[PDB]
Amino acid sequence: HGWVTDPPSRQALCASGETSFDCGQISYEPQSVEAPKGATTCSGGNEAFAILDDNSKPWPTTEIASTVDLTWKLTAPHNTSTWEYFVDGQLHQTFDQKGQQPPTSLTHTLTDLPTGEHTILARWNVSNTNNAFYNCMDVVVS
Ligand SMILES: [O-][O-]
Ligand SMILES: [Cu+2]
Repeated sequence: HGWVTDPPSRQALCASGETSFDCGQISYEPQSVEAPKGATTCSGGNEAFAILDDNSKPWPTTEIASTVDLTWKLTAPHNTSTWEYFVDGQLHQTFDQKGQQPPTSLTHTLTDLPTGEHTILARWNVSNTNNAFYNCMDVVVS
């Protein structure tokens, strides 16, 4: 269990009261967006958190540079295979944790992000279950 706090993920914005709409249950447990491996959606297909896939909502965006430090908060630091970062659904960078336990505060540096409005999907793959955690971040790169 864990989520991306900076730049804030969709679930982080719900939990921080930064959205102008009610997100429902996700606002109380941003760490819990768990679903089977292999998805490329913001909820991972976890039906309890389908609001995270709704692009019609006025999701806030964060202004960032083309190289950015991204920070996770993990409440339960499961042994991890990879952290995968997608930009608009296409794989951009992978970090290999080698099946080890990560720190509960973890920062990764993404580079060469395209300019303009994009959605980054961070997929955290757990090495000893069939689940991943899914975090979308809406950003404007300049
Ligand atoms: O706890 O996954
Ligand atoms: Cu967990």
